[PDB]
Amino acid sequence: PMPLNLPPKSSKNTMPLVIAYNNAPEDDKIQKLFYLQKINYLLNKTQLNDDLFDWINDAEEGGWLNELAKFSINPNASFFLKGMQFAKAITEEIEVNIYHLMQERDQLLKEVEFEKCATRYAEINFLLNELALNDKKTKEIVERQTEILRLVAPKIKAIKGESIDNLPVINFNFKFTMSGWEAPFVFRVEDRHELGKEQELHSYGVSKYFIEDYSVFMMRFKAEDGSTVYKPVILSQFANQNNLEEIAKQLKDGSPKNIAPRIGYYFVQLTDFCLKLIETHNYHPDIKLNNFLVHNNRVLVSDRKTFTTNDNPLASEILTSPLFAPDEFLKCLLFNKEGDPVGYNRNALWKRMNMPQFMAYQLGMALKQFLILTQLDELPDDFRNPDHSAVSHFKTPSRQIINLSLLVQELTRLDPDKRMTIKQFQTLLNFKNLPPDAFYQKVEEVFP
Repeated sequence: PMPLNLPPKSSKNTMPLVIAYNNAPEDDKIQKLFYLQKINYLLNKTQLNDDLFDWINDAEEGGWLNELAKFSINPNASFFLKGMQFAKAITEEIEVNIYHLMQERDQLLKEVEFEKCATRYAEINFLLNELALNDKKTKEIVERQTEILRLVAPKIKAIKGESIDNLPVINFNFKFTMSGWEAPFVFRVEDRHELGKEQELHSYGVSKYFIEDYSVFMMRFKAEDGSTVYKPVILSQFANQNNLEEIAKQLKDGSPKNIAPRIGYYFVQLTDFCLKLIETHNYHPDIKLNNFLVHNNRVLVSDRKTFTTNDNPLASEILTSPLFAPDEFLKCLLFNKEGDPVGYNRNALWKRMNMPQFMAYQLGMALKQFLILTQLDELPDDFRNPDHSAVSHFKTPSRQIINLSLLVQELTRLDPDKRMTIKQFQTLLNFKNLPPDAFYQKVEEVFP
């Protein structure tokens, strides 16, 4: 059986993995699959060149794509689905947390050779395939994503074969509708040169708040410097669901008995997103109601283009929304005659933001905006001012609205180091029913 062609000498980081794949015994399919998955893992965090791009697109015998086809692994599958296709092929040759499993497998693919982990590797992939077979949610995701990947395959082929001059030069995206699907589908180009960060994110539990991506592949584009560059192209369904700002406005014209329980439901999820993103050393600098949607009673972040890995960035290194921005960020901006931030002043070159206290403020301002849109048609002119609290706008306010309004004030204190943390907000969210003074006692206990 013809071996796998060695990677090009111009880009030979996968050389040891290819040699290990070829030296594995032909009937040792699990070791074949393990080094196939290691190559893919390293390819996903590799900047491509013309010679390596040719190598990953060789479907002739001895080519990378022919090795994948032997195990029904789709080179255009999403990070989640491609891992699951690996888990089924490995299982054929043989109560748990899927994100722990994916993280454990990724650590092996990152740094470990097959010698030191062969049986645990197959154990992980068996458990992953078990979830694909018995967990209703995982089974639905695999079935739906296999359906979409098959039916969009002509579109993937067409865009991959499109002339490079008909593509954009380096928020680029391509929209198309499919008969039978209401929401259109979108191909988008990412800003990063590789998928290393995307590959890691989908092994973390914060990806359950991500809009589902269906296909990932690299493509050649003309760059702004005249050269040709390779960028990731990711497919998803256009997100036409209501955002949280639209939902708050819906709750004003509904029964007031649903307001307090619906806020807790959405903000339990929003808080868990914030903390789980911080667990991966990532930060969302543009936290606001209209950047989150609800899809089948799940909160999803609208996009991840603004995520940052830096917990102490300069003002000029994060994109945010000034209306919901803390004062430490506003003091770094230069303003218009209309009152619009026009640019930066000298402060922005050295003044830094503490991201977890930045997110605490913006999460608290999203709660303030959610509470107010439940009572008023539009936000008041002085909505930023902590004098004008949220209960302020209520007439005969509920006990829950009193406790939630207090949490808003504790999350938006002018001094970042005096703000409540999202972790504390999570704990005290589960006590919004207790009477006002009793809620004040619990607040003092959790946040002295």
